[PDB]
Amino acid sequence: SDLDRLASRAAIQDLYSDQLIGVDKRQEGRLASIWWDDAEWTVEGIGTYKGPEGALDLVNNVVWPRWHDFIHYGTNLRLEFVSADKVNGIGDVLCLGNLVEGNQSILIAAVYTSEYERRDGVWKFSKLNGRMNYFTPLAGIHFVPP
Amino acid sequence: SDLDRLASRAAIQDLYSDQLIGVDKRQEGRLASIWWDDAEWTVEGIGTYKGPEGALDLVNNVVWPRWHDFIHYGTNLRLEFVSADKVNGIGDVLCLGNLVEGNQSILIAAVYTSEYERRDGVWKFSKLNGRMNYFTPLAGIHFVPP
Amino acid sequence: SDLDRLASRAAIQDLYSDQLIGVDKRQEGRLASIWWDDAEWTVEGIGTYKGPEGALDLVNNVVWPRWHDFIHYGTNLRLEFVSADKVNGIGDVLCLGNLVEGNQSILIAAVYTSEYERRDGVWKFSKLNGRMNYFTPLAGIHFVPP
Repeated sequence: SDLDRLASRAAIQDLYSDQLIGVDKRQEGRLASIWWDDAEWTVEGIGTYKGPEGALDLVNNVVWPRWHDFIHYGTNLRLEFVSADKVNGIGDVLCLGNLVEGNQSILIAAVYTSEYERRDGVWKFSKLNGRMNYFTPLAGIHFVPP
Repeated sequence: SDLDRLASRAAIQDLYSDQLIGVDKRQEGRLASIWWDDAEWTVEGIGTYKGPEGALDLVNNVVWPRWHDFIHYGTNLRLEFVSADKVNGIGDVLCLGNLVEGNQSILIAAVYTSEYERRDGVWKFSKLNGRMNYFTPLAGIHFVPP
Repeated sequence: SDLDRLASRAAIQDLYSDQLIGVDKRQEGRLASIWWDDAEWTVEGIGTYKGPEGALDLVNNVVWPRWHDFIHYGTNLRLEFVSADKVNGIGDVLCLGNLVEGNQSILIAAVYTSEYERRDGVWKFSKLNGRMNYFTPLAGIHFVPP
């Protein structure tokens, strides 16, 4: 039904934004809430982490210690139904951040490839794959507060 | 109902984009249309402005004279229903602009924290709070037309 | 009906993201799928191209040869119904890219002005107009992969 399809798309759009906001604002509750326990988050070059606790392990131990702070701007999220209970997503993400190593500011252009599964009526992430197309140090530029 | 919830989210997503477009394109009609008369727009460091006329006072007298032009890219707008007639929003905004003072180009990363109220069936802004996390002059870079 | 309006908005939001993704990922199938045969895509300074084959002519012969690669981030897409079967869109697009000429990296801020028509129940593009407000070479910065 059109209504179910639209409600599903809204739920999935919220899951995806919750991933970005949870990682950026370092909100462990929001970030943990969006994953099935067997969901897999793979970062090219780092490895595969599983479920809510795997997601928190990745950001607390690998990602967050590498950065003073960053912001991820998600755009162009496009969803396709593989089946009534499985959705593919693709999204384009622009990340700006302050790297600890070398005190460098960095611009990252990434593509996020995602999968969502509905189980007993509820949608959550089943897969996330992040690939960086640009990883660009910004000579002479440092992102600073007012 | 799911239908009402989805219609409300669409109306609120339009209000929020109308704020950004109205300020960027300097469209006073669009910008005035989105506020209850008792809505409060607070900018950290500038103060609180009230309603459609307060919004126009802020941009005509404080913001627009400071800039030759700018563009605000809104992403990650995430809505939560506090009640059936009150919604909280959070959004991440990337702003690029040409400041009059010093002829500087600036990159701003901001978080917009918003509230919307439904009154007699209609949604409008009741609150907007803007906070800048990055305010970054861009040495050697000036945003210019083709 | 609210349901039809929401379903139409979702279809049109997908058309618009498909334009950006198709041009960026150089996916000819996705890019061709979104146009009526009499749709017109005008780029200020280049000309007017018609339909799916015109769209592919423009990107294969004029745009793609000029760039090693680029990415378009679409935000603030705002839709208005001119009639039940005709929709106006406006959108703000941030483009980052690597130009062949001079090996320059470029930041583009553009406004996309679009029209969509429903024919026998189906939505597709009838018009796209792209205008660049910023076309900014980035001295000392080159977008590179990890």
